[PDB]
Amino acid sequence: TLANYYENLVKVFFVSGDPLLHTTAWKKFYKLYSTNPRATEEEFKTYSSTIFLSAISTQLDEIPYDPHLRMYRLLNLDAKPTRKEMLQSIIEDESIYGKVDEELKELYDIIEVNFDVDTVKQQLENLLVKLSSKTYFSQYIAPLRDVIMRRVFVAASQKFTTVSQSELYKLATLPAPLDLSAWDIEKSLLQAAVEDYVSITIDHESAKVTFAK
Repeated sequence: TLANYYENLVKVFFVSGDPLLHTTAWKKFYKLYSTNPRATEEEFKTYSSTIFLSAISTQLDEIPYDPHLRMYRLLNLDAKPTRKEMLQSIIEDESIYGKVDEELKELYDIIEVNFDVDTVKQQLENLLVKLSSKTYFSQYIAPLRDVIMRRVFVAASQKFTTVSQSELYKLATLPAPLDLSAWDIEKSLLQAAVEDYVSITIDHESAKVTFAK
């Protein structure tokens, strides 16, 4: 079966940390499932919502040889996939996007098209309560929380020079199950630092953070 081989591929790519190949293999499985006539409409909604959520919660494109080449080949990509393009390919594919739960579309709008650090918590607040009722949701909690805080941090890198950790972390503390403690928030920030999305200065005795250039 080509289905099981793709299924297996989505698992592999999920544990590898190559999320773009994960949602890609998902799409390759979905086309198959759509050809198939054992189609329940609910599997469609679950799979489509799963796929789209995978794309939303995908890490922002680091700009980096390429060791994904045989995987690109295996999956019939001809170039390195892009987060923005994956999301776009899903949005413009009505076979998928017509089955996507509207909570994920609301979510997409909030973090991709109308992001504001000064409004995110209030907007995400009850939405995440709804999303926490979804069965496809829990396993993307970690990468989704990671991408929004990343959004929060670069937006912060441009708003602040020197700011208290209290105001910074309170600002980066997302609602509902995307909540992280202060030490995790400081680590997530140090992570964004080493990925060169940000240049900082951290555990100053003054309990402050200093965003650089």
